[PDB]
Amino acid sequence: TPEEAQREKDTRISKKMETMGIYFATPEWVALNGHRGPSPGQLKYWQNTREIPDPNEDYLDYVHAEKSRLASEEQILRAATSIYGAPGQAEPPQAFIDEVAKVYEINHGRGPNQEQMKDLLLTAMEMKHR
Amino acid sequence: TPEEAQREKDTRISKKMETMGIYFATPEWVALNGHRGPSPGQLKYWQNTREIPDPNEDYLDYVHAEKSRLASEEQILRAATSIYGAPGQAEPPQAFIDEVAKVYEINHGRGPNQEQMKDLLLTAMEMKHRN
Repeated sequence: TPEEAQREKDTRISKKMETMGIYFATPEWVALNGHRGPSPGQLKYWQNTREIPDPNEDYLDYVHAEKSRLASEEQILRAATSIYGAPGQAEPPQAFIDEVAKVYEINHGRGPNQEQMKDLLLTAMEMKHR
Repeated sequence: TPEEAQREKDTRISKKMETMGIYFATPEWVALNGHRGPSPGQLKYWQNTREIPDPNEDYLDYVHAEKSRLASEEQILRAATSIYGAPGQAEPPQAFIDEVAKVYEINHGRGPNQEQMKDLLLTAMEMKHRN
């Protein structure tokens, strides 16, 4: 039974891809990719663009591409807690967390540079006073 | 002493500046700015770079530029809840919120475009299917 067999193989590959954080790799997408997993080109494309990669083109321009630095609210929160330097290592105010996340947004998903760090430190020094 | 008067006028300008969310405009920075608030150029520089603007430069090259659209974690959360389409204003999983925030990070602080929206919708369909 090739229909149920390949359907189940697609669901197994897709499940293994989904647990790996590869969200676009649905069972349907795996089936359209030739019942096969995503290529490094498609994977890198999704990692750097968050656009669904076309299932049957291999994206040979993305195979050797640098993983785009992308930060999670959790990483932003950790960096904000470290920069704020709160007494008792406590979470900073949400306004400072928003400022740090906006800094990450300005840097295409990267952390603050040494000039943005002076701004974040001055903001912390002004917020812990107020 | 006119110096303490100037200090108090600086501190009042600084209070009005940060009540508005303009954080860099400390009393000290206002005093270094010529005892006045930030110019539109300085304010554009800080809004677009989050770097402290030099206190007496006019940053005109940023006057004729436009304000970068940034997003807060609250705006990210609202966009994630709207895109996920949860019944009853229910928070999406933190993985989907992280996906939306990473989309925002790719766009220099902007919202998702059409193709990133289709990706986020497919991701939502898979997260509601598995959960």
